[PDB]
Amino acid sequence: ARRKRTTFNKTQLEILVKSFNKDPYPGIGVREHLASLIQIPESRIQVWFQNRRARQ
Amino acid sequence: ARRKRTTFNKTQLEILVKSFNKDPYPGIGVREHLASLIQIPESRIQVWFQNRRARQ
DNA sequence: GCGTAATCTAATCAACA
DNA sequence: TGTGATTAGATTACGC
Repeated sequence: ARRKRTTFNKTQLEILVKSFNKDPYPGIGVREHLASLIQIPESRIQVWFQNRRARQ
Repeated sequence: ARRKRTTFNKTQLEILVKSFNKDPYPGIGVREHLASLIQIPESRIQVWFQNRRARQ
């Protein structure tokens, strides 16, 4: 009943890690910007940031 | 900065409440179906279902 | 002003590879 | 066999 597991390539992961090192708590504007930049739904990016902050 | 508060009209709330009374833990397919039906992003519908289960 | 949409942490599951 | 997705609790704080 779960969604298909989202896959991130090297460029998307690099951009996400750069934005995370800049700010671990991005606002809705920055999340929407990343969503339009790397072509990933914004909810997926919010989940990615939450998982990242959880692991560290 | 937070996202703008999503607004639901009477019809959207009615459809969501009927689907909730049918199944409080909808799969990704039903959430995407409701998203296409009432024209609301699927993440918003998942959040709505979680908040509903949270009240009840 | 209240109801409830939104966001976070802590925990757990499971899918693609 | 080894990280994205989901859930439950707390909270903050807009829209109507």
